[PDB]
Amino acid sequence: PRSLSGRIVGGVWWFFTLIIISSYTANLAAFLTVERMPIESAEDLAKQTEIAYGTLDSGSTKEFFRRSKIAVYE
Amino acid sequence: DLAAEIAKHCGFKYKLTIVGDGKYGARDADTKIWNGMVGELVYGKADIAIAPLTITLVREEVIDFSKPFMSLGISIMIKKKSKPGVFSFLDPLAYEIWMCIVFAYIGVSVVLFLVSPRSLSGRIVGGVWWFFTLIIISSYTANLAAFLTVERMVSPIESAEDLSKQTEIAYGTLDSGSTKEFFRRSKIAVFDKMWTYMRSAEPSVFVRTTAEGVARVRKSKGKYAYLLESTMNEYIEQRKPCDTMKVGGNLDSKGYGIATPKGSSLGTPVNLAVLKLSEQGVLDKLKNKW
Amino acid sequence: LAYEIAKHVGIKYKLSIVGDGKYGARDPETKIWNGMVGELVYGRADIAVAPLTITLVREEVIDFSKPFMSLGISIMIKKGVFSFLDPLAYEIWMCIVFAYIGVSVVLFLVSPRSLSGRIVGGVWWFFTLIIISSYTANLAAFLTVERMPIESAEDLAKQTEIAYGTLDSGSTKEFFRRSKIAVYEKMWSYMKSAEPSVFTKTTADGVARVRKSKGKFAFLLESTMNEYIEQRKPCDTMKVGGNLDSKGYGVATPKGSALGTPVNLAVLKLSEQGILDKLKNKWWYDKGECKTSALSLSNVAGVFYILVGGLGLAMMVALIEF
Amino acid sequence: CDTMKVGGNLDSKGYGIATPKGSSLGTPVNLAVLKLSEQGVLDKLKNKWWYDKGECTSALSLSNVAGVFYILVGGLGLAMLVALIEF
Amino acid sequence: IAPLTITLVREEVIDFSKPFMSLGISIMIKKKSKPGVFSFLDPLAY
Amino acid sequence: AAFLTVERMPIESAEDLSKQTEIAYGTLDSGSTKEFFRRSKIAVFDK
Amino acid sequence: APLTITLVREEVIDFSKPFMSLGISIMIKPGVFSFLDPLAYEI
Amino acid sequence: CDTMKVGGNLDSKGYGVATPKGSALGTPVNLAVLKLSEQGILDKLKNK
Repeated sequence: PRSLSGRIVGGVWWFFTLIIISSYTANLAAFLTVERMPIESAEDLAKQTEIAYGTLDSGSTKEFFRRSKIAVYE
Repeated sequence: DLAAEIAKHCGFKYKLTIVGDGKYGARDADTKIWNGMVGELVYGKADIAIAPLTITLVREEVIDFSKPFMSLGISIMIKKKSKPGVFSFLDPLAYEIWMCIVFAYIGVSVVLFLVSPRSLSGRIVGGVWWFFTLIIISSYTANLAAFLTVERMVSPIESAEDLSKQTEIAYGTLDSGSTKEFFRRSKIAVFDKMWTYMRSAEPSVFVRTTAEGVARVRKSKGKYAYLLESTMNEYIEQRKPCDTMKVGGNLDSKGYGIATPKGSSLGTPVNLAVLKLSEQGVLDKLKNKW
Repeated sequence: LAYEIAKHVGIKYKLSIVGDGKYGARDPETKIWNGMVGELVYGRADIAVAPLTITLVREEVIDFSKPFMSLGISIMIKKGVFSFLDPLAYEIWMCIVFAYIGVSVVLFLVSPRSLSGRIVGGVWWFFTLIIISSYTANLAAFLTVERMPIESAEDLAKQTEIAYGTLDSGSTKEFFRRSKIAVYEKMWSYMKSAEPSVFTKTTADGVARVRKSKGKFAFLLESTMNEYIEQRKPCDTMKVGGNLDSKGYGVATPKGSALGTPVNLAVLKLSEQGILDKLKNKWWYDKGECKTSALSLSNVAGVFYILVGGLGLAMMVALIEF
Repeated sequence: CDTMKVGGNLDSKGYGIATPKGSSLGTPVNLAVLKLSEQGVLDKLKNKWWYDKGECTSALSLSNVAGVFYILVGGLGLAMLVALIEF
Repeated sequence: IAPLTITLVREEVIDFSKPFMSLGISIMIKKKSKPGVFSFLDPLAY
Repeated sequence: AAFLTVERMPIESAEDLSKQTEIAYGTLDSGSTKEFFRRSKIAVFDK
Repeated sequence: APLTITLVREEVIDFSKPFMSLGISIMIKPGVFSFLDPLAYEI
Repeated sequence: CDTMKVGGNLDSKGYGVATPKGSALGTPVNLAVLKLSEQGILDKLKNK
C-alpha cells in the first residue's frame, strides 16, 4: 500500500524509465529521418573478420602489405 | 632519419645544413635566378637536398629528382568528440516548465487531499491530470527528437564540394604557389567554382605563409577552412591543441623527392636507395613514427 | 572625439551644429553642396567631426582623415495556444470525444474477465495508443523542419517569404546594384523587382517596417545604426550576419587646411591606442538599454490552464456533493 | 486553374512603350510612365487584369486517424454482439 | 504600347520609355489532399 | 514522425528542376529565355 | 600506357614524371545492430 | 553499378611515359607531362 519509503522508489524509478523510453523513441525517430549509412575504411576492415578481404595472389598490392611497417596494414 | 638511411645505403658521410633563405626553390621571373634549396643545388652550394620538396616540371628541368619518397595532394583543414553537460536534459523541457509541472503536481495532491473507487469528484482530477502529463511527456519526446534529428542532419564541411557550395565558411589557399595555381588553371566544375569565389572573396582568403593558414583556421571560430598539402594537414591534426581536422579526399597527386644537381654522381644510387627503403617498408615506418 | 583631436593637435574649438541638418551632397539643380561638406567648401567651418562617410564625390572637394570608425552594410531583423490545436485537428479532437462517450455508453450497457466489455477496453486502448502516437510524431515535425528565422545574407537570398530592402536611394541600394558577387547580385535581382516595393524613404520607415510586418521584412542598413538600435528600447531588433561590405567615417578638412596632417595622425594614434574602440563601447553598449535549439513554455502553458480549470471544476462538483 | 508558378524569377527585364528614334512623342511618354507609376496607377492596372478579373494550410489530416475510428466502432459492435450471446 | 521587352538590340533602333512592368524567367508546373488508410499500414509493415 | 518530417522535406525551383529527369522541362525554341540558358555561366542554369 | 613507375623498370628504361597518380584502394559491394545503436550498449 | 571505392588511397604510385635509355625524346616528353598536369588538362582528361 502506501509505504512512503518504497513508494517514492517506485515513483522515481517510473520517472527514470519514462525519460529513457522517451529518449529511445526520440532518438530512433532521428534515425528514421536522416538514416545515414558495412565497411568505410581500412581501419574498419582491419578490426573484423566477418567480411574477408584480399588481393591479387602476386604483384605489388600483396607486396605492399607484406612489407608495411604501418600498424593497420601490418 | 631518411638522410641517415640513404647515406648508409649509398655509402657516404654528410653534413646537414639548413637552407640559408629558408625557401624551397622557385625561379624569379625577372632576375631568372633560383632561390631556396633548388638554388643551392643549381649554383653548387650543396650537393643533395633531402627535404619535403615537391617534384615539379619547372624544377626537374634544372635539377635531378629521385622517385617520390612520400605522396601528397591538396586537402582541406577545418577547425573541428566529447560534449556531455547535463544541461542538454534541462533544455528540452524548459526550467520554467519543470517548475509549473511541479506546482501543478502538488496542486493536485492538495486537491485530492481535500477529498478524503468511483468518487466522481477526485475521479476527473486523476483523468485530467493524466491527460495533462500525457501531453507534456509527448511534447518532451517530440522536442527531444528534433534536437537529435538535426544533430544528425549536420553532415560543417566534409569536402571540396561542400566548400564550393557555400559562403558562411570562407576558404583560401597560400597566396602564391602550386595550390593557388591548381585552382586558377582547373577546368573541373567544382574547382572552377571554388576559384571564382576565392579570387574575389573579401576580405582576402589567401595567406602569406602556411603557418598563417593554420593559425587562421584555429583563430577564425569555425569560419575559415584552409586548402593545404595532405601531409601537413594530417601532421597538424596530431598536434595539440588537437582542434583541427583533415576532411575529404586529396584534390590532386604530387610527390616529394630527393634532389641533386644535374649530372651528379650521387643521383643513380640515391634513387635506387629510395626504391629499396620503400620496398623494405621503411618509408612507411618513418611516416608513422613521426 | 572632438575633445581628443583638439587636445592632440593643440587647438581651441567651437562646436557648431550644421544649419540644414545634412551630411553633404551636391544639389541636383545648382550643383551647390549642402550640409557639413557645404560648410567646409564655402569657408564657414574649419573641420567636420561627425559620422561623415568617406566617399569619392566628397574626396574630390574636401580631404578626409583615415577612418575613425569602420562600418558596413548589415541585416536588421525583428527578434498562440493555436499551435496545440493544430497538431491534432479540431475535427480529430471532436471524433476522439464522440468515440470517447461512444465507449462509455457501450460499457454502460454492459453492467473482471467480462469478455464482452473486455475487448472494448482493449480495442479502445489500441485506438488511443495510435492517436497519442500520431500526435507525438506529428508534433515532432513542426519543431524539426520549422519552415516559415534568418541568420545570414545567404539565408535571405535563398527565399522570398521574408521580404527585404533598403533606402530607395543612396549607397546601400547602389552597392547591390553594382555588385558582381553572386549572393548580392541575387539579392539585387530580387529587390529591384519585388512588389510591393521593398524600398523605404527613411531609416525610421525601414525600422518601423521591420517592427510591424509580422516578421516578413528585413532591413539592410549601416552596421553602426543597426547596432545602436539593437541597444535601445524596445529591444526587439538585432543585427544578423557580419558586415556585407566595408566603408569608413572620417574627419574632413577643407582643401589646403594646415590641420590636415595633424588630424590624420591624431586619428591613427587614437585608433592604435584603443581609445576609439573604448569610445564606441561607451556610447553603444555602456549607455545601452538592452538552426534552432530551444523549447518554449507558451504551448505547454495552454495545457496548464485547462488543468487548473479541471481542478476548479472538480472543486465545484465536490462542494455540491457534500 | 491547373497550373502554378514556382520559384523566384531567374532574371530581370522590363516592358517599355516604344517610339521611332527622334520621335517628338518620346519625352512626354516617358514622363507619363514615371507619373502613372508614382500615382500607383500601373499597380492598380496589373491587379485589375491579373487578380480582380481572376478565376481561381498547415497540419495533419483526418483520413489516417479515421481508419482507426472504424476499427474501434467495429470492436464495440463485436463486443455488443458477444454481450448479447452471453446473456 | 504592348508587352514589349526593352532589349539592347531593339534599343539600338527604337526609343523605349522606362519600364511600366517588371518580369523575369519563372517556372510553370501543372499543380493537396491524400487520404488512403494505407499510410497507416506502411509505418508498421504488414 | 519520420514520415511527416520527410513529407515536409514535385518541383518548387530551378534548382529542383536542374537536379532531375522525371519531369522534363524546356523553353520557347527561339528567343531570350532559350539564349539566357545557352549563355549562362551560373552552375544551376548551365546544368 | 598505364605503365606503373617501378624500380625494376626504371633500371632499364626512363619514365616521365607521373601523368596519373593512384594508390591501393578498397572495393566493396537488416542487422539487429541497428537496435543496439539507438540505446548504447553502455546504457 | 553495384561496387564502390571506400576510404582514401592506402599508398601512392604513378603511371609514367616510358622511353628507351638514350632517347632524344626523354626531356621533351617529361616537360610535356608536367605542363599538361599544371595546365589542368590531365585532370580534365581523367574526368572525361
